[PDB]
Amino acid sequence: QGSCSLEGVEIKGGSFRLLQEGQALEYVCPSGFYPYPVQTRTCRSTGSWSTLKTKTVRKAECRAIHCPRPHDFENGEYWPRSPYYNVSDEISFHCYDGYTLRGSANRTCQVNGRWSGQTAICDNGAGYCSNPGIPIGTRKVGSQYRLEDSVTYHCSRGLTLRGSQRRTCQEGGSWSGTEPSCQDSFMYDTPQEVAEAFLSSLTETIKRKIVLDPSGSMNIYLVLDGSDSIGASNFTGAKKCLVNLIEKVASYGVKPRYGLVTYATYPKIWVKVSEADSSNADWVTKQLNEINYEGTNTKKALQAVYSMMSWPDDVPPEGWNRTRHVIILMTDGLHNMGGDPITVIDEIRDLLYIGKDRKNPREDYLDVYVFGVGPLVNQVNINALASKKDNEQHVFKVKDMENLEDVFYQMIDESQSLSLCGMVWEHRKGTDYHKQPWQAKISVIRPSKGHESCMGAVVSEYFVLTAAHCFTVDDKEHSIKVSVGGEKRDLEIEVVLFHPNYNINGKKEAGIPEFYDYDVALIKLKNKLKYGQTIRPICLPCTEGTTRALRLPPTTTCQQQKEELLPAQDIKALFVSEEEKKLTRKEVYIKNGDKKGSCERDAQYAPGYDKVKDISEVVTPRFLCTGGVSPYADPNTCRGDSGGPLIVHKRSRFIQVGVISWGVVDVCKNKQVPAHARDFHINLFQVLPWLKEKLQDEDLGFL
DNA sequence: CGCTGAGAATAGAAGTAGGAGTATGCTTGCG
Repeated sequence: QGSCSLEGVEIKGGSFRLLQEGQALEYVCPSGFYPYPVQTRTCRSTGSWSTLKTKTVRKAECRAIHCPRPHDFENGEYWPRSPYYNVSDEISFHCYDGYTLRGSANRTCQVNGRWSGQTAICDNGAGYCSNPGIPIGTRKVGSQYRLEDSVTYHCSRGLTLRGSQRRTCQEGGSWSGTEPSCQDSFMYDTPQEVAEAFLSSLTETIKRKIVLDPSGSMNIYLVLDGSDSIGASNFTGAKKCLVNLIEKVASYGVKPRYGLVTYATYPKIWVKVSEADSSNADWVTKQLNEINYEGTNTKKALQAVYSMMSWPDDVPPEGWNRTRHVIILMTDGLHNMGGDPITVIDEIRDLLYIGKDRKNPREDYLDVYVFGVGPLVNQVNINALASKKDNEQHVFKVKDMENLEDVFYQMIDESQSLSLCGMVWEHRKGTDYHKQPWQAKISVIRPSKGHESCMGAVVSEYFVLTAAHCFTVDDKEHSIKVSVGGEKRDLEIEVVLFHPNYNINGKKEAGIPEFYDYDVALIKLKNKLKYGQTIRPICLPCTEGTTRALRLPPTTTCQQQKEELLPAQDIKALFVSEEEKKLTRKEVYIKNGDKKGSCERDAQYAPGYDKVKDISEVVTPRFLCTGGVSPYADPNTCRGDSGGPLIVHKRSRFIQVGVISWGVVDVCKNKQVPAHARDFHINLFQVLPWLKEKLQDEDLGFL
């Protein structure tokens, strides 16, 4: 229908994107922030846009995210106690007299409005089943843990319950359903979390494995809502996703029967499990890469899956009770019109003889996974379809189709090697240096300026990349100490190579104190580095490793790597910061499009630069600029964050594109901060001949 | 202290129901 005028829709410190032909819009705020008061708006029939209520508000804003308070914690206490918690605010748990603690007892408010770790529980053994516990933000009704006794979970107002709201103590000692969590609107899952939580609970860990039966079979059904952003560009993204899924599942030594269904308003059936080539994984891949477009109706798709399941024999066929069925549904809408599709799932469970017995519940033989995309997905409908298994997650909500691609890219990258550059598998029990293995702390002691706390990046087994200003020639080799993997041992240096075109003494008798052009250095370690779960390399530009990370053909020029890593835009980069021995990822944006000159124009204020006529004499083509308050409130760098990598996070891999060099104003531990507070980084594409010459013998396969 | 038969309300029909609703969830005016 008609559209609305976009005058005044912008949000303080955020951006927006129009969905469904402009009749809707989502607000996107920087990390750690959320749009206040609401995330989405609709186009009225009166020209204007939806109003903002909390109580009508003038204009939207981005405000900091708070982590919920534990509504209660049975058989123990937690502290510090507060009504709400800011980001990066840990809380500890203690259990009462004679109780036993399980779960993470030192949780922490992550940058995503969620608590780090998992649910703390105090239990003794005075019940048949275990203490199901109270996930933070929920409310459990019922405290008796005898057989068949129930417990129910409730979410606060304005929040949506993902998981089970009723768990019954089954015969056994394990609870039914799955642990619930409360979901706010803007809450998205990261591709890392989705990949891990899908792989686990698709598999069991011996590496992993898929547990079929003796003379067992698996039937997998890929259902795609191609009536919106999923079926765009002829399902181009969803094709990659499913190709990598088929590959990764074939890697586990199983030959499953595949089925493939798209649906806009009608279900279109491409691959049926009865076709003899339905277990030929590459036949399925060839037929999948062959799908085409062309109101969303899901019940018909689930009934097509049911027709695949059903049999026309007299009565049953052979091995019906040995086959395990998996239904992977990817949607971005799912306003369940055309009927109520839950009945279809219950008919399916009927047909599989699931939940019709006490010693044979057969819940292992049906898995339903749902991947929701975008803000317009119904958090309740997707959760009602998905399954609920103890210690397993089956519902996911991601923000783009790009993130859904990165999910399966990350899943494929899982078991390549420890030498895969820029690879981080986000685990269940991970510390700081688990998530930034390339980091290297340089310490240089000399009380003329001061304990220079410089970071670094492990680009290979013998080399570490940093910034040249960290060192001088007065600094002698018994004063530079490099540490990796966040250990206590310092490493041994052969030589520290500075760029041949580096000179901080400028341009000194021209009236400029420091000239940071070509401010890169390479530390050659004497010994070798032992790649592990805490020491791993980072990807560099214009190497075939980055070409394989960016999922590109081997005939890719360094210029194409540039135009994908550094286009003329507001590229979303990141870096890592020292914060009380905490390693946190600060996320910034590189002003390389139309804001580039506005960024370089804010160099004037930096020390000794307030009278330089030409600002391009201190800010040279070997610099990228981040910081400021446009288009988002960027975080600035610290004095000790100097030399660290400026990372671009793409296709679930981390590519280094810059070296942190200098900043306009040092405001590090802060938060009224100026808008001319920018940071400059050395572009690693501009110092490429030096890097290639110096790392020629490190197996980086430079382009 | 009684009718409300028409509108509001983050959209917004049109019934009339102390309805409903993707983050929530109602009242006009008449002694």
